[PDB]
Amino acid sequence: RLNLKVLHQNPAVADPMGAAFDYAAEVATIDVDALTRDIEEVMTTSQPWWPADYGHYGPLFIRMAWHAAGTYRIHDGRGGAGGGMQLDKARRLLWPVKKKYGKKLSWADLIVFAGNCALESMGFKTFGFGFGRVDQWEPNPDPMAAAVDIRETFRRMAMNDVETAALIVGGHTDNSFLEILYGYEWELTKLATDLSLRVDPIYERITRRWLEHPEELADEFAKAWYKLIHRDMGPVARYLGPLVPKQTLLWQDPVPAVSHDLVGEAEIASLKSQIRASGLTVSQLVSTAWAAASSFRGSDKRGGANGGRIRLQPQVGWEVNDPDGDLRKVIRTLEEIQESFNSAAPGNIKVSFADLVVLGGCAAIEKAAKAAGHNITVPFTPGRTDASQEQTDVESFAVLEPKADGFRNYLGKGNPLPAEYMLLDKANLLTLSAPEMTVLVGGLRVLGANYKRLPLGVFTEASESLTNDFFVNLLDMGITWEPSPADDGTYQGKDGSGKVKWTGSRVDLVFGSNSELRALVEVYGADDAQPKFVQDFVAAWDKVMNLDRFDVR
Amino acid sequence: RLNLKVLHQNPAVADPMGAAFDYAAEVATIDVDALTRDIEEVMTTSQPWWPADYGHYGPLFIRMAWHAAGTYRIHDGRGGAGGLDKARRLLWPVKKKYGKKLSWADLIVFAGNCALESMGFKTFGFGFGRVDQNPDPMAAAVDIRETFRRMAMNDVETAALIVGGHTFGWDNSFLEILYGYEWELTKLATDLSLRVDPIYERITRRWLEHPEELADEFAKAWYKLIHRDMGPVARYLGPLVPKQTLLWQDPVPAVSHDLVGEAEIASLKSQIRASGLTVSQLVSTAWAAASSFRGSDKRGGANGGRIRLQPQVGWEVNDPDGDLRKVIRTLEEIQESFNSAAPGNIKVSFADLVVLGGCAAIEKAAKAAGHNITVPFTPGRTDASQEQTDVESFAVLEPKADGFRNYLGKGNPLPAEYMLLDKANLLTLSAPEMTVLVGGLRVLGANYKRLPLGVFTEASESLTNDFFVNLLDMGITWEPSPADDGTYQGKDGSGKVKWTGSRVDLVFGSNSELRALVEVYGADDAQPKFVQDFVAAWDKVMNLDRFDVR
Repeated sequence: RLNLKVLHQNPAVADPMGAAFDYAAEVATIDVDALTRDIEEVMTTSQPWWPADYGHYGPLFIRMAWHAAGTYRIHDGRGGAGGGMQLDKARRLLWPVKKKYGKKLSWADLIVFAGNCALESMGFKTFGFGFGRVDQWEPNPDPMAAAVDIRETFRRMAMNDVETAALIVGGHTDNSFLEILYGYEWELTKLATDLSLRVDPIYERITRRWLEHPEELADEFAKAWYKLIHRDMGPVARYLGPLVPKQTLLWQDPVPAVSHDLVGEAEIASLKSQIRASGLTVSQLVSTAWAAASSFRGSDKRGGANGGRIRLQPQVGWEVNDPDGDLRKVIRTLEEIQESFNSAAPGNIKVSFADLVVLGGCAAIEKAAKAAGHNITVPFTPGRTDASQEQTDVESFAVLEPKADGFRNYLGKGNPLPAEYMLLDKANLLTLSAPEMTVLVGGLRVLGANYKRLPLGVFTEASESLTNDFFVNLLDMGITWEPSPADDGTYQGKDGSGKVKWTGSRVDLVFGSNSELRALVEVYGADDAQPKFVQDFVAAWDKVMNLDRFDVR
Repeated sequence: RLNLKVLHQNPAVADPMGAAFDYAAEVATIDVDALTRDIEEVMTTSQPWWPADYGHYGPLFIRMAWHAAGTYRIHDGRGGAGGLDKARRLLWPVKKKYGKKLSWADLIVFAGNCALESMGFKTFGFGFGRVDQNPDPMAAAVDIRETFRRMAMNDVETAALIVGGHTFGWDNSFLEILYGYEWELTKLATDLSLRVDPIYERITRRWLEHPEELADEFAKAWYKLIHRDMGPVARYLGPLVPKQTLLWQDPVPAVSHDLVGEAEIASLKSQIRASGLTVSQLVSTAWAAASSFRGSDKRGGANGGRIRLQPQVGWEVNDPDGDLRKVIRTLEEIQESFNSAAPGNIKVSFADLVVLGGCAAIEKAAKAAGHNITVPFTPGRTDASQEQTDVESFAVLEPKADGFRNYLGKGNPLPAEYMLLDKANLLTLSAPEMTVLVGGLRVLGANYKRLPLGVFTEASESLTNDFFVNLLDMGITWEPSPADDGTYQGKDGSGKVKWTGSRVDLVFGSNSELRALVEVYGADDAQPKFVQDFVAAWDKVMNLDRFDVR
């Protein structure tokens, strides 16, 4: 069955720090001016065990950082240098450095910085560095064939055309063997892979030019290495330490900084009133807010709602974010509201489109809950900005596309896992525990967010009202579930009379037929457990909205 | 290698109830005078989806509360009721009205008990509080007695359980027909075991003559079966719990005196530390008393103070030969000196003095290290006499292998580190607490027979992280491989043996998942962190069996 132990991976009980280890006020107090000297003193020595290769250990740590940062696979984001644990007899050699710092320098930061310092101290000038990789708590030779193989194995790493050549040349070496590769004939016997640069015509547009402009090789290799070790770290607000560069690069998905005073509380109330007074259905605002804030990968920290890219080309064309029913009308209405509030702004208070998307989501939930008999307030922390189309990298936002969304009953053709391990994977990416997954599924089914507004999972008698009616009616035993005669995957449920009453997908009934999920649904769908469900859903929704805010603080 | 995910089982993140919800304050506020009516209304019906019985679902919920309570393995404690999916769809109309105030284990077991009580019977009592996550004349007799001794049942409760279970599914129709006409199978025949085995028959004939005694014996046997792994009598919630206590609960006398606090604690700590007792004696005694606890059936703990009693003093791990008699005599003398000469109606019990000696020894050791701390101590324990503890029942709590005391006895089903992992799982200790407790106990001096296996400290009797600093040191090479077999040794670059280790010590310096939790306490600036976390872990271990304070 489902492995629901993946949702609570790396809990706070196995963390030897507990609750007072914000890894941003410690490493910001690091002494980089002296840590580099300690690294140099450790690396430029021999040891009885593991004897030195001509002294310097620079090659060792450079190849180690490379083989630890080359695991990042774009198709799901996991890998990189900041995750897992990728020889580990080095942790018995870098220990004389970690001993002097301890909790102010995680193992990932120390290993990657050892590699970077080795590069810096072997006749080079690297780009920059940024600490903040938290430590996981489990720490035939054919030219064309080789060329296509390296192109594919770096395309999975998101290295395109010039970073591939720069990385290969630098790793094998700012020219020291480029002049070797053009000096004479080359033969073979029982390495010629580097000849792929000399053979492949796409490489020749840059590689042969690099013989005349060696400084270009150095610059592009510095940029390629900086990309290589920082690809699995996130947007540039987790980049801690006094080493980060002063410029931002287009592969980071940059967002403009705030140039306007953030909205207070009276302005929040006025905007919340102005949104739900424009004639927007709750199923529109909630769907748009979830769409903007459920394209987030908690492994590569890339995506999220910040930047407000749901109106941009990469994220509006997706079939999940159906741009035919309502994702142009909603965006036009919110843009008009933003312009109206910006023009007659009370002072220097301005609202950015990402703020309005998340605010529309929160106001829609508040209105639905107020219509459900309760009186709740959804927390909203402003500060998001809007990223222009020139800063979105249309070709990069093509893997964040959800091939299958579990909270919206979207199931695209061609899926690896049938219909509910993809929901588990999505809930793992958003870093959602099992109770939060269950409460979010229930709230989104009841509110109305299903793709194409299908009635697959809407168990509520009267929609647009945040109640636990997806949980009460799921456990009801007056209805029996059998696969539909039209075998599309639906599980139409019939009552005791013999007429069809509800209709479900594999997600709803895997909540209703598992063991742990059944226990959670029984907790959330009892009698006199509506207020608990409302509070838990508001907390889960706020966490989802603010997922990509703390690391872009 | 090791599976460190077993230590953090059932975290607080997967609990939908939050960290502010306690079962005791909720379930005591339900009225069992109406839950019984709801259960009876649900269990007397015919749901179309589930083919009902004649007219009553009872005979299916006794057999459901039995097979969910006859899986209690005494050898480790796991199983029982506190640890079909078609009944979960039938008892829902009852759990719906209650929800948070009635866990599934309590509801299913209480449905079984109510069905038994409503089938012409008068049961003993109930306590809520179970949270949720072939010719064989003698062969059958020996098989049933073995499979019921695996659940710790006597020779009278076995017959009572068999007769009752075969009756409810007094009437005594299972005994009158047992001897009616040449009753013998010539193809049930397992029931002949009572009719052939002399030990069973001796009481079975009396029951056939004294039917009224069978009702009492079966009531007590059923009460034992239901509440076998629920814990001491202080965990029984609800208004149904009986007013008497039984010898299988490991009862302790109630407090009949005031409780020492905040000045008598200081006086007793000074008197303990001024009696000429080594830190390696007080810490070892306190750990021995408070590390015989099974966090699966909640049986054991320091409460009751049985370290001086026969079941727990004879164990080889406690080592009664060298130092467990001098310590106990000294603490008993201190108790007798502080009881009679006490200022008023204030008194101290021997279990309190054992735990207080442990805390005072740790305080003295830490003060010798260079810090100045106070180990919190919550009194309340009492002393259980010898007549209130069973020699035969406690023979299974004996640790055949202790990892924190570096004790490894013959007959090891698993290597020396999986036993440590299982022991730390029983005490409900997370991985950081396991590592810190191992380091602190090695440094303080608690090893069985005072062996220098794992003592990496240059000068003992000082609570420091020197077990962590010297373990990660790479100036020492371990002559045998750290993961093959035997006891290792540490040799420096000069070829001279410096440290001596064991398979339990050299896992916190060779396991990539556990060597990460020794680089947090083994650092340069992480001495006070280690001291504070060791005090927290020691307090958690001491207060494991304090169910009357929570």
